[PDB]
Amino acid sequence: NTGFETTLIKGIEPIRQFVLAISIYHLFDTKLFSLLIKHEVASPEVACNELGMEKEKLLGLFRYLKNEGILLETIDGFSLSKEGHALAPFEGWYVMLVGGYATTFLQMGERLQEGAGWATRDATKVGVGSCGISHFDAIPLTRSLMAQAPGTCTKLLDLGCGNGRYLAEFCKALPQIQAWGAEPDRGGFEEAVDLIEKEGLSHRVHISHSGAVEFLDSDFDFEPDFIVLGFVLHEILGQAGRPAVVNFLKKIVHRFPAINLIIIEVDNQFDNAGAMRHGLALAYYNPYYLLHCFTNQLLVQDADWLDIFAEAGLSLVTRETTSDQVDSTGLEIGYLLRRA
Amino acid sequence: NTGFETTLIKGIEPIRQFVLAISIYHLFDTKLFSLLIKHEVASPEVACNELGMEKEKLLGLFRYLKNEGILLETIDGFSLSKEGHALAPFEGWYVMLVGGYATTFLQMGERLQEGAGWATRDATKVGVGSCGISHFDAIPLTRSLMAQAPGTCTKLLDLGCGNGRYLAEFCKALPQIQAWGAEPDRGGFEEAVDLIEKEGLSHRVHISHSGAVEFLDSDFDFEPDFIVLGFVLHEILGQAGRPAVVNFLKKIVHRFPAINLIIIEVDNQFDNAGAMRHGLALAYYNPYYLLHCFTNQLLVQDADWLDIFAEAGLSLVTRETTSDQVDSTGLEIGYLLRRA
Ligand SMILES: NC(N)=NCCCC(=O)C(=O)O
Ligand SMILES: NC(N)=NCCCC(=O)C(=O)O
Ligand SMILES: [Mg+2]
Ligand SMILES: [Mg+2]
Ligand SMILES: [Mg+2]
Ligand SMILES: [Mg+2]
Ligand code: NA
Ligand code: NA
Ligand code: NA
Ligand code: NA
Ligand code: NA
Ligand code: NA
Repeated sequence: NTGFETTLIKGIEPIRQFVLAISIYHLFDTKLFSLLIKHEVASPEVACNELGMEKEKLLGLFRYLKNEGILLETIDGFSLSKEGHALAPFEGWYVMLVGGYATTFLQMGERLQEGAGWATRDATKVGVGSCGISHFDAIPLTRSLMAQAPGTCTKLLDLGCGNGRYLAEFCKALPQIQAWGAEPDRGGFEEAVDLIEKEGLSHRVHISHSGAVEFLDSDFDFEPDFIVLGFVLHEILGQAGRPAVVNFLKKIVHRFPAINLIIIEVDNQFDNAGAMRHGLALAYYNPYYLLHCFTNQLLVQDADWLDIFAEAGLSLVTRETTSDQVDSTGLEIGYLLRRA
Repeated sequence: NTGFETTLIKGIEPIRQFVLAISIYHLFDTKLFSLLIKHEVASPEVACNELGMEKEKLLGLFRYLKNEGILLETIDGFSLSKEGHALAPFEGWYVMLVGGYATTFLQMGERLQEGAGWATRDATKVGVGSCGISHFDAIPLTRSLMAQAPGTCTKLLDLGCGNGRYLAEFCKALPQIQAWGAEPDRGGFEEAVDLIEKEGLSHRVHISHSGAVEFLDSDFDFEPDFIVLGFVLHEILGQAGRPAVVNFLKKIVHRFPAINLIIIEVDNQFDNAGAMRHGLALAYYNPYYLLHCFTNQLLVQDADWLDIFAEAGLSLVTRETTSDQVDSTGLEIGYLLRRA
């Protein structure tokens, strides 16, 4: 086995990073990251008393993270290194892809078998995580499209709202807005009620435990002038089919003829060689397309969505992609539509 | 968010590799890797018929692996690239750390809480995976120590045998040996019975579904002259304590006074700054030490093991580390012992 060790260190580099990604996810999810930001330096004993943890297990996680350069160790205790501090904006990606979809990727081997069904996910962490990401890409994109509409937003409806971050950010920036969010996952719904309460927006924002299609079939007198469907239609498309998506969009404009619809979707370019060599396409969109083949969701192309909108009796006001400072792939597309 | 995308691509690089490590694990575990070696080129339809898989899910995994350069796509179908072919020797590491311990690392957040207990593992994949690794490190080390003993091996006992690879390799190379293996995990035990049958060694090798301590307490007339305890004592140490390890070793030499013991253990240097900067220490030993803090296992230092052996009434014939061509960390140590 001459020279085997050097080949082994490169050969298992994905395993080294696999354990690191899980450990970074727990550092955020358990509140240890925010505790280390607050305390600056914290001994295992102090962190255990504050979060109700066991010393020997916490010291093991801290020693592991110190060896990887995420933490520093002084006589007073452990602290986040400069590299560890720099992880702070990316929390949403770890919570969504590790917390939400680790079980989904681990189920791929068994779900490949004929008739084994769709892989499950932790929809609470998917909702919380994707909402954390939307602060950088989907919320600024929704704002740009809202500004180009022929009317001002007063009553906003967000279906598939996750933990309610889109509504929290839009309501703080636009104090006149009255909003209603709906989230089908119970864990995500409870996170949304808590985030709205924490931000002091319960008097202006209501949250319902409901799916997008059943919300439109339910009875209510609220008359929204804007509806946000952020990464919701591809779930309906996979679960119920294309005629169900067309009928869902027809029901929105039948019930609310003057509404403005803002739809955000990911253009499926999984088999586009050039698009998949972009650094962000390889880091995020390649595993995103993979998880969509194993779950009851279906991503389609930009032209396929425009065809669906035409069939549902909608007219396109404009369409845009995200800022090239956060995501320059051109794969995240936002559409502003009205009744034709 | 000026320049955010470039920071994001580096910030979520551990997530990109996390999904890749899981996908590489399934490529081996589902038999798709061996199918691609055998066929050279295979369309999704051919691979689905042979392994009983669904076309749309398999095409998704193949497109994902093509974008990462693990597979090539021609008009005839998909094939392993040169980089994909080069993964073949490392199967055991993926099966052990991803198949065996992915759930363990994912449970860290919940198991950190006071009184939450030890993290579980898939002991079948741990056994199968570690046995695949032993072909490179622990089996050649056991051979070197066996050659330095004052007697020849005729009757071998392997406690914690996994899928039985140590016994299969030693029996093929030394046709006079009669061997007995014991594995406590039922899945691993069934894999061992099948591997022994597949190799044509059932007439010379027996396998029992049993733990190491309960095997020595059970009744049998087999008189081994060699006993291999490969990464077994640190499980007993964590589960039952130091006096139980000492009593277990005393019972081996009380029952078999002329036996030769070959013990393989990992030296705990988790807090040794210099040792942890070795490329293999960071890739393998850093997550190995972390998983030992969350499971009912305890790794100790080389000197701590020598103290245990002296207390149990044992004399050290010699001790060695692995070949520097496969593992030059000096952390894997093999001990050859006899009754004092
Ligand atoms: N951040 C981007 N691009 N959107 C992803 C939203 C979540 C999603 O679609 C899923 O988890 O299925
Ligand atoms: N390959 C090496 N170094 N041995 C590890 C054996 C497995 C093990 O100890 C565990 O999974 O707990
Ligand atoms: Mg949404
Ligand atoms: Mg989706
Ligand atoms: Mg063993
Ligand atoms: Mg062990
Ligand atoms: Na959940
Ligand atoms: Na990728
Ligand atoms: Na799907
Ligand atoms: Na198992
Ligand atoms: Na590491
Ligand atoms: Na332990």
